[PDB]
Amino acid sequence: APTLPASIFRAYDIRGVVGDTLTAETAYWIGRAIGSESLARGEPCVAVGRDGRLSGPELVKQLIQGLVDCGCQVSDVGMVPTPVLYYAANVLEGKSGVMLTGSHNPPDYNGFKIVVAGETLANEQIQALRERIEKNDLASGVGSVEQVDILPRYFKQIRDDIAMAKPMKVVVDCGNGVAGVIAPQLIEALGCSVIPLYCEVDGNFPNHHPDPGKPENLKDLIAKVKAENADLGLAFDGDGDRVGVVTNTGTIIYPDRLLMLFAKDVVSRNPGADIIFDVKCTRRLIALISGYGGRPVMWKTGHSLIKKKMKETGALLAGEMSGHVFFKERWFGFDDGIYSAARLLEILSQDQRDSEHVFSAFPSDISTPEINITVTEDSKFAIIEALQRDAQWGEGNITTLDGVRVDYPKGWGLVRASNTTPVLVLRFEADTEEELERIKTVFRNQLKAVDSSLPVPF
Ligand SMILES: O=P(O)(O)O[C@H]1O[C@H](CO)[C@@H](O)[C@H](O)[C@@H]1O
Ligand SMILES: [Zn+2]
Repeated sequence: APTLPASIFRAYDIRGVVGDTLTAETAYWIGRAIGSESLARGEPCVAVGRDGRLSGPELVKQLIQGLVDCGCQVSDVGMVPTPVLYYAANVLEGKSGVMLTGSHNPPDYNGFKIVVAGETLANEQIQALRERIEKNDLASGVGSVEQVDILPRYFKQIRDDIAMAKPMKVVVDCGNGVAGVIAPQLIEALGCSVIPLYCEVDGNFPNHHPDPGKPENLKDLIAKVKAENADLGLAFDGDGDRVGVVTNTGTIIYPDRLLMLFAKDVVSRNPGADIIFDVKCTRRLIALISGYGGRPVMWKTGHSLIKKKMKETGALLAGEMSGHVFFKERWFGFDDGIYSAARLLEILSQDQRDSEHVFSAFPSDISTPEINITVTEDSKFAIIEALQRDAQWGEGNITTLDGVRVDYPKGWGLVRASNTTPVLVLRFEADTEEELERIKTVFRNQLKAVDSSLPVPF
């Protein structure tokens, strides 16, 4: 086995650049490592999916071959959204699955999201794959591949459980990612008229990058919603595990406010249910869930970490500020932008009001857009560690489960290390602009007390 770069082995999954840190050979040995780990967990059966990236066909054949070369029975589901691969790993024989995807990143990026024997791998489990390859601790066998056309089953499973009470006209922006293979068609099937934007699968991403977390990537969606007098706008990220939302008047509903609507819905049928959200989400979500009799559970950012927390708590719903939304109620517990869009349309269609009014009813605070500070990969965790050791935050509820978050009577602030880029991520929100600035000042001073040279671009 060859020497693969350590940098592609990340906290949540494997992420690289094709031609640079990710080659065909690397996909092969990663397949070998995953196959070996699946077998060590008693699971010979592994589903494999890929997104609509240009490098998909080349790297996916190597991933599959690495798996068969362990003795694994592979189910090749072809080109699908990430959640359809997770679906396959819940409904086929095996509980293992690998998705070849570069998520929302530029064209040349790819990567692997990995489920082994029901468990989404993270942290030291991803490192353990890297280590198997270095040690040649790898299975050898004569496996097999069967092709499985799973998209029609996924389509029908969703369609048969969603009950829209009336028609809606929805603009759907796929960003030329892989969601175009099912989302527009499925949403129409639910009982909608659909106005497509960038729904042709095209790995060059010639229009805007499929990344609905950035307002600029929703500009075209907002304009089309308004131009066509549509009831809602929906945008999917490149691999379909994230969704973004805009109302009939063009207001962006950030995923933490989306989760309020979903949490009300899930808890209404499931008294006392755990509902998970990441440290990037509005504090208003804590009170809202508690008020409905749910148990709010704040947890680490990162899809794989949220998925693990789901298993540990029995949560019926989870969501991240990035728009990864995980339904366990009526579903399987994995993140799925398409399924989440279907659940949103079901709820909105049962309300006489328009989507703008449905969402504006919930309490709102003044929020910042994400703040990112570039540091280094080898210093970002130590900055956080120093804050956790040394910092003083004044009176507040301090949470260090991921970075440092402090919840004050009238607002909150967060600083944490990104696990996908060499950056500190900050968020602030408050009742008033005055409190927003008081909190920002606390955080600015605590960063400067650790390292007075740190940028404080806020
Ligand atoms: O902040 P981080 O560590 O860079 O992680 C970001 O990307 C993850 C993968 O989509 C998401 O799961 C996270 O929610 C977040 O958007
Ligand atoms: Zn994604």
